[PDB]
Amino acid sequence: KPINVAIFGSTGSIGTNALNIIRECNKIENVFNVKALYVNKSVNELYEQAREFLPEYLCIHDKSVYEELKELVKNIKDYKPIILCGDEGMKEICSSNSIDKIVIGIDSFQGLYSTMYAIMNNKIVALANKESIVSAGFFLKKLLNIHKNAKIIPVDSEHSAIFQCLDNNKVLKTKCLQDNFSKINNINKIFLCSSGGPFQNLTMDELKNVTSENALKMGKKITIDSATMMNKGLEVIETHFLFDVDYNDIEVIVHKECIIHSCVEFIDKSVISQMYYPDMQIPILYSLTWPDRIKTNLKPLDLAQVSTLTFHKPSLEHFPCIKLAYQAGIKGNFYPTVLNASNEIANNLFLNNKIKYFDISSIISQVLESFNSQKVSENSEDLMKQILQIHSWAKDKATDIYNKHN
Amino acid sequence: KPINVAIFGSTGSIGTNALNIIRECNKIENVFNVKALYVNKSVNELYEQAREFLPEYLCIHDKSVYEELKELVKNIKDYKPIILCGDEGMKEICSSNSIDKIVIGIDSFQGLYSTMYAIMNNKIVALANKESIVSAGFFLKKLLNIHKNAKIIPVDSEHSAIFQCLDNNKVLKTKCLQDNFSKINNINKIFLCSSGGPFQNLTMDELKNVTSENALKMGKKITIDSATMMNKGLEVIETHFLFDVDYNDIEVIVHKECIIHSCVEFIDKSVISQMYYPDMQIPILYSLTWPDRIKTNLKPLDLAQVSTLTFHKPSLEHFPCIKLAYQAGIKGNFYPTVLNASNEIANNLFLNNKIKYFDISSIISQVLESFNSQKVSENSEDLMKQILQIHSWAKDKATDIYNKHN
Ligand SMILES: NC(=O)C1=CN([C@@H]2O[C@H](COP(=O)(O)OP(=O)(O)OC[C@H]3O[C@@H](n4cnc5c(N)ncnc54)[C@H](OP(=O)(O)O)[C@@H]3O)[C@@H](O)[C@H]2O)C=CC1
Ligand SMILES: NC(=O)C1=CN([C@@H]2O[C@H](COP(=O)(O)OP(=O)(O)OC[C@H]3O[C@@H](n4cnc5c(N)ncnc54)[C@H](OP(=O)(O)O)[C@@H]3O)[C@@H](O)[C@H]2O)C=CC1
Ligand SMILES: O=C(CC[C@@H](c1ccccc1)P(=O)(O)O)N(O)CCCCc1ccccc1
Ligand SMILES: O=C(CC[C@@H](c1ccccc1)P(=O)(O)O)N(O)CCCCc1ccccc1
Ligand SMILES: [Ca+2]
Ligand SMILES: [Ca+2]
Ligand SMILES: [Ca+2]
Ligand SMILES: [Mn+2]
Ligand SMILES: [Mn+2]
Repeated sequence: KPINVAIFGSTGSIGTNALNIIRECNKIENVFNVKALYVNKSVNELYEQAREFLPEYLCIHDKSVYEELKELVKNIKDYKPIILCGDEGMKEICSSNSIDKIVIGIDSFQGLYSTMYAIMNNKIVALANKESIVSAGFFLKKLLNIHKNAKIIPVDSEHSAIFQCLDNNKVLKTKCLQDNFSKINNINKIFLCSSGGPFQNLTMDELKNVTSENALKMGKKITIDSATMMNKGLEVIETHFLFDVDYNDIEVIVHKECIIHSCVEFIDKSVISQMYYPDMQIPILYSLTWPDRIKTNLKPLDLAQVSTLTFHKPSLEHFPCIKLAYQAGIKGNFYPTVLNASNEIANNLFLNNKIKYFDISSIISQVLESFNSQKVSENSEDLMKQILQIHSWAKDKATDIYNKHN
Repeated sequence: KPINVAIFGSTGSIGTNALNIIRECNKIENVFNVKALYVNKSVNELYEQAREFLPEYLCIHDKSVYEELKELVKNIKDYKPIILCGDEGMKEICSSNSIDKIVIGIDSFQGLYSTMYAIMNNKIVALANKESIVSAGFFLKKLLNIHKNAKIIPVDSEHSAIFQCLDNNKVLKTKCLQDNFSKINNINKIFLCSSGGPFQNLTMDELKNVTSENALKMGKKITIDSATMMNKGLEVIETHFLFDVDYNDIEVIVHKECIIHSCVEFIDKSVISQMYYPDMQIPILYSLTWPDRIKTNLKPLDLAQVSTLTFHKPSLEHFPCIKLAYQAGIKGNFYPTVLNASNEIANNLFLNNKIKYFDISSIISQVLESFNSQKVSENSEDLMKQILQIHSWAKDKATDIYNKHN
């Protein structure tokens, strides 16, 4: 049985790493059928991928470049795809009975929409977009309880590492984002590793004046998130939701070599970790082969050559985004939504030289303080409406706080 | 529901660590039932253990301290144990329907005899004794093919580590020492971690001069073997047999902080590792709970405090015992039997200040070169007698070489 996969956001970083490892793995033996590709706007790139991979379905979000895609594709001999457009095309792909697994490599809040529909169709969802879990974790949980045969399999590297450390006999008794996942897998505690980002050695005074150029010189948004360690704060909430680990049992550790990707402490106090070169091919591949593994031709890890690994605790004073993520997660309710939203705005303000480093945490903290816990709707549709309303409110609030001071 | 366990070698390092962790696990709930304790002659220590754990059976190998044991144990009120001695006693305990799991913490080739009988009675054998696997790997594989419900669960720290790094969903479909274990578990290669012992950074001139005093100041035997890295050599052969990993796929790494206990590379090139403070309580406990894990109160690993982990290749010029073990393993047949036996002798000679460090590998090498391959008996009982004959031959040959140069 080949593995029938759709790639959503095929032309981006995650998407192109997915097709890479699929390509290489297929050269060893033909295991993967790429059944569908979906992008926003990159019509020429999508064309090139369709030419190589010959998928049954092509979809582009933006209506404006639909006709252009149809024209380009006719150049391809012996190939009659179903060529689609927009949300409707995304839903048609998700409901195909010939597709088993969907890689969600669509960034930002937009990525939740396809994630939702992939679950609704009881697919395996290889989810890279941590913001969907941070903004909508409780909703995704409820949804995964309606759609019992759907599964989220984590792609974010640290989360993939945690998942790889587990015994699948116990994993198969539950699934990601389920209450009691950690209890069933006998997990006590998580070490969430971090690169620490480019500002890891700067003083408070140096940080006061750092700029986005300093942080940038991956995509801009996750790069800024890595500089402030808000990425890791988002990943702490992601860990809580994915594995049902309490916040007091998630420890961020700075591992600048980026060889140990994260570690899992069980109840006996034994720790199991996943290691490799920094790499998104293995996380992606595992999400598509779980619960099995297949041969690759990747470079073997040469531990003697690596020689030295280092670990240290991040300073919360230098990286206050971490503290804010814990605070929001511990509060629960819609605070993680608010955190994610306000960080989207502040990240962009910093990227564009409108605010300073410590203003990022300042704005986020102020939005969080202004929010009030809301009765969580038991209706799935109403709940999604609440998440959207709170998201838009928090972004607006972030922007207001910025413009007040400015 | 209690797990019924026998501790063979109850008064030694492994045996005392086993009872220490069982004690802690039995504080509130009756998790384990200590059914039997077996020792060589340490009759007063056994007495004290009998008072604590009140096993159904006590057994002493040395019949000359039997009456002293019967004397000591009558002081314990409303306790009527079955007190047995020697090989007969051992076999009656292994035969009991009241015993599920046996921890083998008997040292040297002597530990093979209870290992074999434990397998012949379809028990779970929690095996610390590596010499039995090196000396009789092929024989134990054959025995485990006959005795279908018997299992060897490793307790040696690195081998427990490897075993934990595997996915139990795959492990559960095979068992250690079974052909095709590595295929079923998708294992590509093993990183077999070592402390490197006390002599790891000596120059060749310095190493010429080392004495047993230097190496000593666990059993004394294993302690000298750690110094010469013959322990690791034996462990390579143990790896090969337990996990069906080819010798070219076992890599010794020196990791002096002893936090990472060993690592498995899978066929996708993902590596999984097991880490903890140097410790034998986790390996022993896991051998008795596998495929589950239970709660301990061990000190949690503080990776930030450890701060630094290092890795390098051992020098084979400095640690020639490693090379000899690989050579012996790869030759197969009874060469591992001869390696282990000649080492028993050479280890003891160095321990007692009779030979120099490089004479250890010299003696072992000469015995290996002297040995001629033998047709492997096809029946169990003859194959065992052949192992014993060769083992005795190689010890005598070692002593003869020593006597001649001396
Ligand atoms: N990059 C990495 O290594 C890691 C990323 N992640 C997460 O992965 C997610 C994806 O990130 P990354 O690859 O970096 O992002 P990119 O910006 O590189 O790629 C996003 C992709 O989504 C497509 N897309 C955007 N909007 C739509 C839409 N409405 N419909 C369909 N396709 C759409 C884009 O199409 P187009 O080409 O037309 O613009 C593009 O192919 C993020 O949430 C990130 O946090 C997680 C861990 C590490
Ligand atoms: N110590 C450790 O941490 C490690 C040990 N191992 C392996 O575990 C095994 C045991 O090692 P260790 O505990 O250090 O050894 P010890 O020397 O500390 O203990 C030996 C135990 O075996 C008993 N014994 C010896 N001969 C017999 C016999 N004929 N019948 C019954 N009991 C007998 C001894 O009894 P008595 O007290 O009566 O002499 C004692 O209880 C070895 O094969 C070693 O390589 C593996 C990894 C690490
Ligand atoms: O979250 C992420 C990115 C952010 C984290 C990071 C950054 C660099 C390395 C490891 C971790 P952070 O700890 O700084 O927050 N992943 O999960 C990325 C992993 C590998 C990215 C990769 C890039 C280039 C080449 C191959 C791999
Ligand atoms: O084979 C062994 C002993 C020899 C190996 C060793 C020695 C020290 C630590 C790690 C490894 P070696 O690599 O030098 O051959 N184990 O598996 C021991 C494991 C740890 C147990 C423990 C022992 C002493 C004190 C507290 C803990
Ligand atoms: Ca006597
Ligand atoms: Ca495992
Ligand atoms: Ca091989
Ligand atoms: Mn990540
Ligand atoms: Mn060992």
